[PDB]
Amino acid sequence: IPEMRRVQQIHFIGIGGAGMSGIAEILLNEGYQISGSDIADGVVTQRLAQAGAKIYIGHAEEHIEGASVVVVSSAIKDDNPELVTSKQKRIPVIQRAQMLAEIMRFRHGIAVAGTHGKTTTTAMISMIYTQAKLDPTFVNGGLVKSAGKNAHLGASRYLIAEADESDASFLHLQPMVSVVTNMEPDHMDTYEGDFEKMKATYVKFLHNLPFYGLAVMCADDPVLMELVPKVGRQVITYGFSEQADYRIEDYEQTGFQGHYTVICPNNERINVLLNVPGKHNALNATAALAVAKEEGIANEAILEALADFQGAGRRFDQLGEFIRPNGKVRLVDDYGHHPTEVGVTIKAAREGWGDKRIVMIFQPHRYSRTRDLFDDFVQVLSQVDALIMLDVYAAGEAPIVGADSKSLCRSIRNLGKVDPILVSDTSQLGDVLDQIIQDGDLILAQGAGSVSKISRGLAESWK
Ligand SMILES: C=C(O[C@H]1[C@H](O)[C@@H](CO)O[C@H](OP(=O)(O)OP(=O)(O)OC[C@H]2O[C@@H](n3ccc(=O)[nH]c3=O)[C@H](O)[C@@H]2O)[C@@H]1NC(C)=O)C(=O)O
Ligand SMILES: [Mg+2]
Ligand SMILES: [Mg+2]
Repeated sequence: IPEMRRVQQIHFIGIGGAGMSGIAEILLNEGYQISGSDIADGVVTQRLAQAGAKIYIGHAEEHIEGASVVVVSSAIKDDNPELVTSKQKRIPVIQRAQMLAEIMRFRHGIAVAGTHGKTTTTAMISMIYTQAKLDPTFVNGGLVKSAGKNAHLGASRYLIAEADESDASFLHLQPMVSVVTNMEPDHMDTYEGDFEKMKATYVKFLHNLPFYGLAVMCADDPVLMELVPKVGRQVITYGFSEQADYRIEDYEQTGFQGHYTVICPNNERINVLLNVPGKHNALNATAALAVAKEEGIANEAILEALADFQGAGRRFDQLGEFIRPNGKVRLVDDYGHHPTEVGVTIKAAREGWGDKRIVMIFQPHRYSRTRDLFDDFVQVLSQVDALIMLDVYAAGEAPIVGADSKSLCRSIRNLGKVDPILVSDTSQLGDVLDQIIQDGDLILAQGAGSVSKISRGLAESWK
């Protein structure tokens, strides 16, 4: 891995970002001087600063002093003072994915793309390669829990990276192996409502593979299977489908572990214990197993990693067990924010929780999304046994009338399967929970916004 010519200091605008911070950590550990700004100081920025990155909170033209190159998050606005000034001083300004691509350039890149499951799959592959003693570099879009970080620099040529389709930015990447987990409507503003344009973009992405490259694609996704003829690279499939190259059979969930068999292309049978719940994770783990098997990694390494898998951050993220005045409860944090993904989480919980109650704390992310998927939210949220609603996490959006938490609560109440409690002052969340808790409750803190931080504050106080 060569040093980049004349690159002394790399400045990140929005350095606390999930993807931004991983790249900064890689480059810091490679020996580059790292600076960055963010509007918020948290665990991520504190870790980077402690490691030796120069972090500023707030944006100012002075923050870019000394930068050889500026890396910008998609979250950053065009009026940002650091961004405007960087261009004025003729300092290269590049997107996050272009810098990830440079990390990938001289590495054996395994890019994990798809709508859902990318963070878990990337973590799984990372852990398999680690267990195989291959000492991979990885850059994930969320925590690899066993690592306690989103990214890690290994001494090998291997790179496992989550590949973001959301701005077509994964087109910068030049991988050796590309996983596509699935394809569903998301980030449609970048694709202008056109599902076909997204389809074309994924095909374009797979065309970045070398002629000898490998695409590992989910056999259970009809859209992905229709795209196989257009790939023009070797395609290996995985899933429950009888036509899958790596076929999952005999799946059972016991508690929060999965048990199943994978039948490989040469009919080799592999009995898997997977340390995370749900058929959806069996799929993610079979993408990971397929990648590893195709790379030549021994079953021992694959099985050990999957059996010990500690999960990805906020993906059915077990926060612990707590004795409360009204019962012993289990708290779990999950990122799921689309109705189908919230449904998957509820299913995984149900299949591990027997006859005990599932209590959900749900925070809708965006008024726009709440508006657009309102009825679907009403239906999926109505599946839980007790429901606490938090106010919509606006993420910069102006309120939309009829698309707030009060409106969701009304509609759910009126459906009559569950009677939701709206909690606006989240300092009261623990008290509301304490009032309604029963022994053996599973409490699912659900959503993409501040709900995770709120749930961890709750956990901490309950310790
Ligand atoms: C788009 C997704 O989310 C992720 C994706 O998972 C990962 C990995 O691929 O790369 C991107 O993270 P990222 O590291 O660029 O940024 P995010 O994790 O969204 O956070 C943005 C960061 O910018 C900061 N920020 C935002 C606005 C601002 O004016 N100033 C500022 O400093 C925020 O405080 C935050 O710390 C994607 N986010 C965006 C906005 O592009 C997705 O997965 O669908
Ligand atoms: Mg996404
Ligand atoms: Mg019910």
